[PDB]
Amino acid sequence: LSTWQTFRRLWPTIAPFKAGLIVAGVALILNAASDTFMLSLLKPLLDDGFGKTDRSVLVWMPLVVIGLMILRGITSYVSSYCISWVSGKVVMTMRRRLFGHMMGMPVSFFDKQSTGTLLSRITYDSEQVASSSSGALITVVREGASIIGLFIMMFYYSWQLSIILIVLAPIVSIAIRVVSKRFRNISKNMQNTMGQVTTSAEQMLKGHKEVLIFGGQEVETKRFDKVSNRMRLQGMKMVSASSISDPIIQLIASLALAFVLYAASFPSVMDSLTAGTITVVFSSMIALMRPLKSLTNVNAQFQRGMAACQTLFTILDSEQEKDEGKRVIERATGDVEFRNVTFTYPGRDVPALRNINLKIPAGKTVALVGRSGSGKSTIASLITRFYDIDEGEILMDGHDLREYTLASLRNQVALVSQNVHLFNDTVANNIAYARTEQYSREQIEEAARMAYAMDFINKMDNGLDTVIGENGVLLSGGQRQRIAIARALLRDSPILILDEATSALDTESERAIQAALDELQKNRTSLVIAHRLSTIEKADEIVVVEDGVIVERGTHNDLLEHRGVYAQLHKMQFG
Amino acid sequence: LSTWQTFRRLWPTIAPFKAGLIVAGVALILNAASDTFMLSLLKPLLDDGFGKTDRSVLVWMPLVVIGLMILRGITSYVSSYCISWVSGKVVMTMRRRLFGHMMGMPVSFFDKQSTGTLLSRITYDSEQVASSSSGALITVVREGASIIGLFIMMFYYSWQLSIILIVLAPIVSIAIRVVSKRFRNISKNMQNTMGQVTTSAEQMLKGHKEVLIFGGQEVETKRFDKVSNRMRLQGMKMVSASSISDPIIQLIASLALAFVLYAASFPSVMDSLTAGTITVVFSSMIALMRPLKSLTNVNAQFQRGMAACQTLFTILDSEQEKDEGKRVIERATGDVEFRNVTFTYPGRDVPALRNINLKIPAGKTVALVGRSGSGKSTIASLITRFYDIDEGEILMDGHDLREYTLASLRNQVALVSQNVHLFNDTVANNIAYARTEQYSREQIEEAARMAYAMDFINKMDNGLDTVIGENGVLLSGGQRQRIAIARALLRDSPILILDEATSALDTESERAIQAALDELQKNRTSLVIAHRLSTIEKADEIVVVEDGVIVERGTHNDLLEHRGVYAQLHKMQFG
Repeated sequence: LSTWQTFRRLWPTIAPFKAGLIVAGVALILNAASDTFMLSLLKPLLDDGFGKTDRSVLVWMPLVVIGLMILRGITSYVSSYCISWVSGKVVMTMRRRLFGHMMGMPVSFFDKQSTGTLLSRITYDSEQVASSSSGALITVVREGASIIGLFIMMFYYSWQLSIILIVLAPIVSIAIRVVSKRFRNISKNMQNTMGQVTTSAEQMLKGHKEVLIFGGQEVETKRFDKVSNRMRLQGMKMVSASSISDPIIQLIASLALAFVLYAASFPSVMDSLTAGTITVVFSSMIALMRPLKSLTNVNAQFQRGMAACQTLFTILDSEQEKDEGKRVIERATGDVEFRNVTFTYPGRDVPALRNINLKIPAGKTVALVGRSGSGKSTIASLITRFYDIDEGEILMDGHDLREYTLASLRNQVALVSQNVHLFNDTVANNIAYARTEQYSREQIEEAARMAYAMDFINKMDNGLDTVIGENGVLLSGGQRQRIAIARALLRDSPILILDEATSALDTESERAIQAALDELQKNRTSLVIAHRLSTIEKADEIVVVEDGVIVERGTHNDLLEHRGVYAQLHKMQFG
Repeated sequence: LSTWQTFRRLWPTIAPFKAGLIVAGVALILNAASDTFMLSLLKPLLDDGFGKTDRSVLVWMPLVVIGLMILRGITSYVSSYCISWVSGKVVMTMRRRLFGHMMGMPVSFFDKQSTGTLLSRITYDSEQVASSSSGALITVVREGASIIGLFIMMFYYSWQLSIILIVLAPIVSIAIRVVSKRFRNISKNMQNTMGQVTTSAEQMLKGHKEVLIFGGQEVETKRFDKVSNRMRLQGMKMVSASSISDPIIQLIASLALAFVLYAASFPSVMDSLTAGTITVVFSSMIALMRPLKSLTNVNAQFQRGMAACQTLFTILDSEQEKDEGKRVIERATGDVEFRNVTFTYPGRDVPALRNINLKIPAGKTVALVGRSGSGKSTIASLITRFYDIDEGEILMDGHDLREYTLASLRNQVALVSQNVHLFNDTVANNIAYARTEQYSREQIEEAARMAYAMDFINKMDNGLDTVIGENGVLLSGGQRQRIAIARALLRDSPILILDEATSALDTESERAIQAALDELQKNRTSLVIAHRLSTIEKADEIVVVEDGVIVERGTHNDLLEHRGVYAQLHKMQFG
C-alpha cells in the first residue's frame, strides 16, 4: 500500500536514534522471555513441589518468582522509557520542521482553515502518529517474542500434545462460528417477522377516537386478547431460538476437550506424559489466546498512524512564498502608485477590488473613506504584499513591487492597528521584534518616550524589562497602541499603514495618542483608514472607495461641497 | 427503597405460576452444581491420572465430561424455557390489564401523548421490566449457587490454603486500588500542568501577520525550539509516570502469589496437601472472580426493572371516564341546545369556545361555516361528549348530557368523516363494529346497497367477507367514505355529525356520494361541517363561527345579503 513508502520516508528522521530502539527491543524481548519462563516455572511446582516430601524446591520457588518479577518490572521500565525517548525526539524534529516550513508559507493557507485545527495539526496529529507507530512496533515485537517463546516451550515439553492442541483449535473455531452465524440468521428472520403483531397492536391503539362512539370495547378487547396471545407465542419462539445457542457452543468446546483427554489415554503420548506437562501446555494455550488477538489488530493501528503521517506530510510541503525578485531596497522614497489593480480572494468569487488608480507621493498622506468592508483592508494587505494581485500594477519608486525581495519590501513598510499581536516576551525585546542587538537600549527608551509610552511603562512593575502577559494580560488597548507606535518609531519605515476603524473611541487620554500620531508620520507617507476625524480634516488627500470601487477624490472641503457619500458618512460619523 | 413495594405489588400476578419458577430454580441450581463439579473433576485427573501407570480414570474421564455437559445443556434449556414461559405469561396478563384499562380512559391522554410512543410502553416497557426482573433472578440464583458450591469445594479440599487465599485477596485489592488512585491523581495533575504549555504553541501560530512584516522568523524559530523542548520534557514525564504505574500493580500481585507459596511451604499445611488440591483451589479463585463481579451488579438491573414497572403502573392507574349518569335513552328525539357553553382545552390556555347559543330541532339541519380551526372540531367533539365542558349547558332533548350514561349517549350519536378508522377485520363485520349478531347479513347488504357500496365491493375479491388490509391497503378514501356511510346507515342514529373540511373534493364519481348523503339524513338531524357547497345551499340553517364565537346566523340568502364573513369565505370557496 501507501504506508510503507511513508515509513521509508520516516527512516531518515529516526535513523540517528537507533540506540534507543535497539535497547527497547532487547528489553521487550527479555520481558516476553520473563513471562514465558514464569509460565514454564509451573511444571516444577506441580511436579516436584507438593507431592514429594522434599522442601528445597517449594521454598526456593518464591525467591525466583520475586527475581523474575523484578526483572520484568525493570525491563518494562527501560523499554517504555527508551520508546518514550525515541518518540519524543521524533516528535520534536517533525514538529520543528513542520513549524519552520509553516512560518514561510502564504497567509491564504491559515486564512482558509481555523487556527485551532492548525494547532491540532502539530500538537495532536504528530503525537497521534508517534503513539500509534510506537504502539504497533512494541506490540509486534513483544507479542511476537512471547508467541515464539511460548510455542518453543510448549513443543519442548510435549510436542505430541502441542500438535494435538493445534489444528484441532482452528476447526473448533470454524464450527463455533458456523453455529453462531446460523443461529444469528435464524434470530434475524424471527426479528424480521416479529413486526406484524406490533403493527396490529399500534393499529388497534390508534382507533380510540372511533371505537369509543360505537361501544366496540368488547370486540376490540377480544381482538387484543388474540393479538397478545400471538405476540407472546412469537416471543417464546424468539427466546427459545436464542437460548439454544450457548449450550451448542459449550457442548462442542467441551467435546473437543473430551477428545483431547481421550487421545491422551493412548500409550503414544502417555509414555512421555507427566502430571505437570499438561498443566503447562493447556495453560500455555490459555495464555496464547491473547497475543494473537492483540497481534491481528496491529495493521489497523499502523494504518491509522501512517494515515495521520500522510495528512501531516500534505501540510508539510503544500507551498511557500513566491520569492522571485532579487533586488533589495535600502530605503523607499515613498511614492506608490496603483494602476488598474484587480484582485480576487482565493477560494471565493465576486472580486473585491477592480480598476483602482491611486498615487501617493513621498511625504503626502492619503486617507481612505468608505463603508465597513470597502476593500480598504484588501488594499492595506496588498501594499505590503501579503497577497499577489491578479491584474493591475503597483509601482513603488518607479518599479514593480514583485521584482523586489519579500524581506526588503516588508522591512520598508510598517503596519499600525489596535489588533497588534503581542507575545510572551519582554517589552524591550517586543519593541524591536527583530534586530534586537542592532538597536541600543537608549534608542528604545527614547523611542518609547517620544511615543508617549513611558507614562505607563515606568509606573508598572519590573520597569521596561517586564514580560508581556499572554495575549495582553498585562497590557491594554491603549497600551497596545502605544507599544505599536513605539515599534513604528524605532524602525524608520517610510511607508506606513494606519488602521483606525476597528479602534474604540471611548478610551481616555486620547490627547497623548493624537500628539504621538501627529509626531509620527512627519516626513513620511502613511495610508490611513479614515474613521477618526483628527486624521480626516488635516489629511493631505482623501479618497473615497465604496464596495472596493473608487468613487470620489479630493480634499475635505471639495468632497464636502460635492455633497456625495462623504457628507452622508459625515452625518453617520463614518459608522 | 420503593422498588420492593412495587415488587410485592407485582407478586400476586406472578403467584399463579409458581411451578415454572420452582422448576427454573431447580434447573439453575443443577446447572451451577454441574459447573462446580466439572471444576472439582480436575483433582482426580491431575492426581490419580497421568502420573500413575493406571489408565482407567483417564479413559473414563471423557465420558464423565460428556455426561456433565449433556446435563448442563439440558438443564440450561429447561431453565431458559421455564423462565421464558413465566415471563411471557406475566407480560401477557400485564399488557392485557393495562390495555383494558386504557380503552376505558378518556381521550385526554391520547391527545396529550402521541400514540406512536404509547405502544413503546406496551411492547418495550413491559418486556423491559420482565426481562430485567428475570435476569436479576437468574443472576442471583445461578451465581449464588456457583459461589456456594465453589466455597464448599475449596473448604472440603484444603481449608488452610483456602483461608489464606480469602484473607490475602482483600488487602491485595486494597493496595491495588490505592496505587491506581494515587497514580491517577498524578496523571491528572500532569495534564493540568501540561495545558499551560500546550497553549503556548498556539500563541505564536496566530502571529503570521505580525511575523511576516518584521522578518522575525529567526526569533520565532528560536521560540518554537524552546517551547518544543518544554513540550517534549513534559511528555517524557507524563509517559514515565504512566509507565511506572502498571509494574507496581504487577509486582504487588505476584508478591501476593509468592507469599501464598511461601506460606504453603510450611509443614502445617503441606502435610495433607497435594498437587490436585492446589490446582483446584487456584482455579476456583480464577473462576470465582467472575460471579462476584457479576453478582454485585444485580441491584442496578433490579432498580431499572422496578423503575420501568413503576412507570408502567403509573400509567395503569389514572383518571377514567366520568360515569355519573344512570339513565338509558332508547332513542333521542333530535333537539339539542347549546347555552353559554365555554370550554377550555386541558393542558393549555386561550379557551377555544365561549358563549355559544344554538338550538337544533329534530329533523332540521345546521351547517357551520368558519376558518380553519373555528372551534367546529371542538363542537363536534363536545356534542358526543369526548370532553366535558367547563361552563355552560348542553340540553339534549331538554336534558343535560351528564345526567345520562356515556354508553347510551355515544350509542345515540353517529360520526361521519373521511378519516374514519378502518381495521383488520371483515367488511361485513366492519359495517357493524359491535352488535354483529344483532344485525342480519340481509340488513347489512341492504344498507350497503342503499349507501352505494356494492358498486366497488362486489367488483373486488372475496365479496362482502373480504378482510381490510393493514391500515386500509385495499380500501381508498372514497371507499372509506362509502363504508362509513354504510356503517351510519345500518344503525339508525337519530343524531349525526359529519365533517367535510378535511375531505378532498378532487375525487371522481362524487354524484354517488352526494346521492348517498342526501338519502342519509332523511327524517333525522345532521350537523354538517360546511365546506362543500352541495351541503351548504340546501342547508336548513347556516351558522357562522369565528375564533370560537358565533357571529352570523341565518339562511344562505340572508347571509349573502348581509355581505359578512360568510360571503368573503364564499369567494375563497370556504378554504
